[PDB]
Amino acid sequence: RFLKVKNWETDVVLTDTLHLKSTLETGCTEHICMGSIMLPSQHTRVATKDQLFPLAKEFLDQYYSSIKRFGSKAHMDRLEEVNKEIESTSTYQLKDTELIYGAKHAWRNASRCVGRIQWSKLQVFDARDCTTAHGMFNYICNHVKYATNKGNLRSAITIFPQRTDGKHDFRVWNSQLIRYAGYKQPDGSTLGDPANVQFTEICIQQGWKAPRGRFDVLPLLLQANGNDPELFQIPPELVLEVPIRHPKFDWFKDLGLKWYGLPAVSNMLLEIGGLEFSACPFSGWYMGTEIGVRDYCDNSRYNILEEVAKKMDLDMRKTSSLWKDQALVEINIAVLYSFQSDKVTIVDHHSATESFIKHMENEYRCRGGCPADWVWIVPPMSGSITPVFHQEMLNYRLTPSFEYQPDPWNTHVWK
Amino acid sequence: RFLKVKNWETDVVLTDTLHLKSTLETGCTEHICMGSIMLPSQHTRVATKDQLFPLAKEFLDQYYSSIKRFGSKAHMDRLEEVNKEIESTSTYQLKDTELIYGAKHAWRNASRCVGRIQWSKLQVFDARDCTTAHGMFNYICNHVKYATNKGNLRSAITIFPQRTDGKHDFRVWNSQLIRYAGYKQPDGSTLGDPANVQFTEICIQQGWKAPRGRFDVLPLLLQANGNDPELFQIPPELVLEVPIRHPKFDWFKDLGLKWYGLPAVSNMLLEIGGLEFSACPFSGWYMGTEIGVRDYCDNSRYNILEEVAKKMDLDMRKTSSLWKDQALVEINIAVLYSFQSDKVTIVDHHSATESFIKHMENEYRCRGGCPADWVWIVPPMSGSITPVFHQEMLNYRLTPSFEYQPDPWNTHVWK
Ligand code: HEM
Ligand code: HEM
Ligand SMILES: CCN(CC)CCc1cc(F)c(F)c(CCc2cc(C)cc(N)n2)c1
Ligand SMILES: CCN(CC)CCc1cc(F)c(F)c(CCc2cc(C)cc(N)n2)c1
Ligand SMILES: C[C@H](O)[C@H](O)[C@H]1CNc2nc(N)[nH]c(=O)c2N1
Ligand SMILES: C[C@H](O)[C@H](O)[C@H]1CNc2nc(N)[nH]c(=O)c2N1
Ligand SMILES: [Zn+2]
Repeated sequence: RFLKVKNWETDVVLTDTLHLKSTLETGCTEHICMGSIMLPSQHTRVATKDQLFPLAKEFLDQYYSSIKRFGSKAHMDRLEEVNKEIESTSTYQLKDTELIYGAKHAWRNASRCVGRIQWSKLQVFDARDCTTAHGMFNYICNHVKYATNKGNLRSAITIFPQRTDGKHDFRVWNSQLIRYAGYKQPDGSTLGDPANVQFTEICIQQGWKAPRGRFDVLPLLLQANGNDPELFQIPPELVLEVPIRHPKFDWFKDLGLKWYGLPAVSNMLLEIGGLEFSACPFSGWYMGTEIGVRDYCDNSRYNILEEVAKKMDLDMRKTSSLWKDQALVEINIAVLYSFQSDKVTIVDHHSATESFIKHMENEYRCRGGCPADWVWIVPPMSGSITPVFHQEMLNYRLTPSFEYQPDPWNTHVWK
Repeated sequence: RFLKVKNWETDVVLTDTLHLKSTLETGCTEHICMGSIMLPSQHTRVATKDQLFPLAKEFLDQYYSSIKRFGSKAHMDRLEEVNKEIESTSTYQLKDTELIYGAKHAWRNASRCVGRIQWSKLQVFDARDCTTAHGMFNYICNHVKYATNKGNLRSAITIFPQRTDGKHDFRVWNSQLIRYAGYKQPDGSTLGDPANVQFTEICIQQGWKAPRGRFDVLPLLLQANGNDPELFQIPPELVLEVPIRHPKFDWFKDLGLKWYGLPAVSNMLLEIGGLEFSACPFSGWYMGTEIGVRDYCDNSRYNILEEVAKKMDLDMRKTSSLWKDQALVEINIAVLYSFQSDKVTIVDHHSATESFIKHMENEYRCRGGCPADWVWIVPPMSGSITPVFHQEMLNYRLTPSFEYQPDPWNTHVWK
């Protein structure tokens, strides 16, 4: 069917036909909806040569039918040229223009990303000539320097060689290029980021010397062509950081918090015409709530609601005092204000969710729809005073796409 | 399959097998997830006699297999007794114990209700001997008096005669028993509740004399046995109200807000063993955010973020000042504090979402699962500092159930 989605704050109706092009599967059925399962066994991704040419043809048909040359001579010859090469090698190689298109549309198709209004402004760095972890480190550094741009952040992706057999894989073992370390204490508590305690100790295992503090930047663990991964330290001058202060409470500086400017995810898989790129770090800029709500106030992360409430003079005895809510707002005003006063790109959840509604309108117009995961798009605070709360959204999977993949340390043949 | 749901704040895993009993359909498919569509064409509900006995048998099998007498003599005789009566009349009549069971389990099965830990403490008022709108008014008044209990609120449902042919329907035209009126102005703005502007003018149409103010309690519009609906005014002494003040800001009293104590939905349909009860008003007590976030701060409702921010001395020029967020927290501390100081039952979104996680555990233990709609369960503010944000939830439809139904004024043969 050609389904309708409604906004209940403005009564706007849009018609989705793009879902007819949808290919992958959701995890839902007619009798169960799994839209709140985090890592369904569909959002995660070994493929053979028979299955490859339909996926190449499907992709190539979209590419040429977008540069305004569907079915022309250049299209049919590339169709045959790729057919021939999949016959010869049981794989094939994207042109540079095809790689840039595919990467931009994987982002365009990321239903859980609220930032996609920017999808066509993506800088693609082709690292498919990389062969060693040192080369990887070099490519990653250049990506971090470019994307940061002195705090005037620029979105970018670096794409390492595609998977071939499976035992020869390029992988970044870090989940993000820039992350703070987590250390478990002699008693039991946690210094730094509890999320990374396991990875912090893998770096310790392979040889890292930990400054065992709070906001210690982890080294990169880089695996090239299936070889064992090697440690490298991002030059500190390349890691831009923002000390968090408040435009009111002067005790807020004493909290001694700070965060890094560059959100750069490095553990996911990029799929383009049936080709799988197992190392493809991509970066943008932060929405404020990622740091102030999730990073700082998740119970299993930094978990600072306690201390901010104390210093705010809050009624912490009762739950219905909303002391947690009240400290959460101040923390997020602070993250935003610090980044802005330092000229580091950041977006608040009101501006970002408005832009995504604007983006949704454009997509239903010039595309017939916009796949969207409400569970992930609505921000983790103040949900219903943002316009995405009230927007019905259809979730479906289109390719090119970003997918989850198993962690390398559970699947790698070592020693 | 026998699926697993995970909590990512505590790493707890539960196994859902109850979804195998699921019967209805979600709206989702393998290729699209519609978990954010508000009123899917499945959550809404004319049935014949052939389809009726499977639904009666299915229901009767659950009922007897719960009072610890599955398949016994009393079960098989009621099975045959209902079979005989569906042969004779092409419908049938629930026993009183069956009605109480069915109603309690419709609530138990309401995947969008965060309050269900209380599902077994429901007071069921049998109004199936009702025949006139005056009788309806009398039954409703008694329900409002009982459920309110001097501010010590008690959950309750009143069940009017079941649908028979379709043209003879009991209906409450109000969407809730107690609602404030909405009036459009001579210029264009809105006094009172903008949500009810249409219904407020239907009461005006049928003869209501509007005190054209803010918090005017609407009359009841009651339709009995398919006849045209008639207006009745709930005695003011039965409508308990809470003036909203703040435990800090003394200008907050000057805002002149108040709300009613009793949330009582009256426009939905109760399905029990294939029988449809088109009038079945049910009431509980409020979660604070329903009033303070949605009722007061929705753009298309009372929309008070402006005035509270002004009186709070807020930087309203910029969006990233989070002045909206900051005023939203104060408004909700105020709703909670007013209700509590007046001894009117209310629950904060932290206590309620903790109880639902507790409830989910009980259901997976003694039931094999708990159908749950994440999109509706996560509260509309401070989502991720409540434990339901981090809880994966399977949504599926079980019967007995509450369903949506068309508004009566679009389907009724008038004059
Ligand atoms: C340019 C500014 C950007 C902003 C403000 C932004 C914002 C966000 C946010 C808030 C999330 C939710 C993440 C979470 O809560 O953990 C997200 C998810 C995501 N973003 Fe964007 N993002 C941006 C750029 C990008 C870029 C450049 C890419 C890829 C080239 C990308 C791809 C994704 C993907 C694949 C996900 C979710 C993965 C999944 O769970 O399936 N984003 N983004
Ligand atoms: C006892 C205290 C109760 C609390 C605290 C509570 C809380 C809630 C809340 C917050 C919602 C979301 C509504 C919205 O956001 O508009 C909800 C929905 C709902 N509640 Fe409960 N509720 C309670 C009692 C009941 C009772 C007694 C019934 C029926 C007998 C019931 C049935 C439902 C249904 C059917 C829905 C959602 C309908 C739908 O959208 O499909 N609730 N409840
Ligand atoms: C493991 C699953 N979760 C943790 C439970 C994290 C997954 C995840 C997957 C993404 F693609 C993703 F972008 C993020 C947020 C980081 C980010 C990146 C960019 C480019 C911009 C931005 N603004 N933010 C988190
Ligand atoms: C028309 C769809 N929406 C508006 C878009 C409203 C539907 C709806 C359907 C319910 F069953 C429902 F309970 C509510 C909240 C009112 C309520 C009732 C009770 C018993 C307890 C409580 N705490 N709250 C709203
Ligand atoms: C259980 C639930 O799916 C999980 O907590 C999700 C909910 N929505 C989210 N949304 C975003 N943007 N990021 C997240 O990490 C999550 N977590
Ligand atoms: C579009 C979206 O489905 C709609 O705004 C829903 C979202 N979740 C909700 N959740 C609750 N509890 N109440 C609501 O009215 C809504 N509205
Ligand atoms: Zn679904």
